[PDB]
Amino acid sequence: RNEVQFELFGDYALFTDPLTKIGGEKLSYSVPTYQALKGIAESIYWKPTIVFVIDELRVMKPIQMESKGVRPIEYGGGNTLAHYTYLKDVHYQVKAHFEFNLHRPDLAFDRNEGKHYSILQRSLKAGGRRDIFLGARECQGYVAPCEFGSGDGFYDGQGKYHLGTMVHGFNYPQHQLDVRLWSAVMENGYIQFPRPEDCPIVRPVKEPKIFNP
Repeated sequence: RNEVQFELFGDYALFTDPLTKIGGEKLSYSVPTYQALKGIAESIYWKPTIVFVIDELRVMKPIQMESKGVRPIEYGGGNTLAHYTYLKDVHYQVKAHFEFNLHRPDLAFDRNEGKHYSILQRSLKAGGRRDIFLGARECQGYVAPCEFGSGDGFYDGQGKYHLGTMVHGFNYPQHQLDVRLWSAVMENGYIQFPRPEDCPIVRPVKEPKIFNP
């Protein structure tokens, strides 16, 4: 036992599509990124002994967007208002599990599935240890225990949706910051994530010429 199945609710979400960061604006991706869901699982319970891997996401409510005037928080700023486009009224089921963090040899004594699983499950029944945010501070939501695939969802039987290229997550320092991308596809509401090591595109974040005609 190293699995965690949970549901995730939010009145709003903002999983920023990085191509849209121009003017002080931001548009949400249509669905959460792998990394965003990994952050949320870590909000439930985390210790550097372990690492979360997200296996699957199920999108339970119709994708819908809403624009809002906002004042971005950042040093030196005073330029707004800006307009951000948020996801509205979201509910997800998430299937994930933990593995031992082999980059921490000094934590080998702590690699105990029964300890981490029981604390993770107890923390989940309580709605987690830290605040749950859906891509931004202004988008607080919550988590609950949930059997993955239980209940009826909006995209049941809606076939394959090609959600396009998406950020999967980042590889942190082995020596440079890398971004991982993949072609996100949802089938009957389910998105199955590749593991970080199996993402088809993975390159150092450090250029304008990709967008040349």
